[PDB]
Amino acid sequence: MDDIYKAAVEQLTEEQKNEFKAAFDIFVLGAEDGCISTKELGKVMRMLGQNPTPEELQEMIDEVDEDGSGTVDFDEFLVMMVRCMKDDSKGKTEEELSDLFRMFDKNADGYIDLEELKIMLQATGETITEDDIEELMKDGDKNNDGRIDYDEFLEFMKGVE
Ligand SMILES: [Ca+2]
Ligand SMILES: [Ca+2]
Ligand SMILES: [Ca+2]
Repeated sequence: MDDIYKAAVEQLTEEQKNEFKAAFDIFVLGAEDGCISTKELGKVMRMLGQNPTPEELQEMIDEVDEDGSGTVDFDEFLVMMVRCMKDDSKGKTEEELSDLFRMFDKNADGYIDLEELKIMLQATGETITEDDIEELMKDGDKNNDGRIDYDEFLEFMKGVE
């Protein structure tokens, strides 16, 4: 990978720059020149949704910083917001298909039934009839409990339609 930390920095968009300039201008509150030591960076972590300690950020600055002064800069800072993917609990593949569950379920009954499936068919431009709905729960259902569920739609989305 041609520079994984400097790539995002050197490749900054003008839209995210106007947002970092303000967020970065607050992290330097109390400092002298306009940077962040460790306690000032604690506010940067709280933004995502975490309250780490100022002692754990110090060891993280020497790995991102490229000078050796013991402080973060407008450049070494953006690097910290690049190594963390945009997903703390989510992931991919099996996590990307779970999104269909929302549009598939309507009242959180498990997944879809004879009345809920009518919405998943209307979203598709394909022509749907009454025989296509009764067939959806036929092979689409493995337990035949009356509706479907994430465990069933998992294989149903393996290229069936
Ligand atoms: Ca530095
Ligand atoms: Ca439902
Ligand atoms: Ca079932």
